[PDB]
Amino acid sequence: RPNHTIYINNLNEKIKKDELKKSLHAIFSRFGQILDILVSRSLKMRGQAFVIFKEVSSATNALRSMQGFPFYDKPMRIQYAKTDSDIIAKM
RNA sequence: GGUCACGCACAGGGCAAACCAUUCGAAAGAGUGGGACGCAAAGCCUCCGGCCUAAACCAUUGCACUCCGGUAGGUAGCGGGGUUACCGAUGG
Ligand SMILES: [Mg+2]
Ligand SMILES: [Mg+2]
Ligand SMILES: [Mg+2]
Repeated sequence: RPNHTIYINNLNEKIKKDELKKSLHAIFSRFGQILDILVSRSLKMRGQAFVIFKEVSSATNALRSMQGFPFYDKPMRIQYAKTDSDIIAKM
């Protein structure tokens, strides 16, 4: 169940990619070092974000701390990622 | 000479990237002036593919790590295709 990556759902789609990453970064750095923040404004990936943490305990901490946090008008819907990939476990 | 091509020239020359100033645009970018990296159509046209933008509207609650909604705008100096044209190697 737990993961290095957290899947943030239900984001304000009107925000630019530039600012969205920057804001999420300013929000989620409180919990540990972030490897990357993936954000895409494609039809399939709109209103979604992946924060990849250095540590899983950091991810668990951020999820449990900021569930339903009012963020650009809307509460974030955080849940662990299904699979991590990137540069986590070999791939 | 005309036509279809061709660019190893000749001659008249033409256009003008980056950058800068300025204007319009939400942006990509375009216009004008300066300026030349290049260009045998770097004249012109978004019909076909690519790539860039995303303010508005419509749709989407979507689990990605190749990249991708509609819509609209841009690139003709990203290809293709359409169309117009100067010179003419005893030129093919
Ligand atoms: Mg960080
Ligand atoms: Mg000029
Ligand atoms: Mg045009």
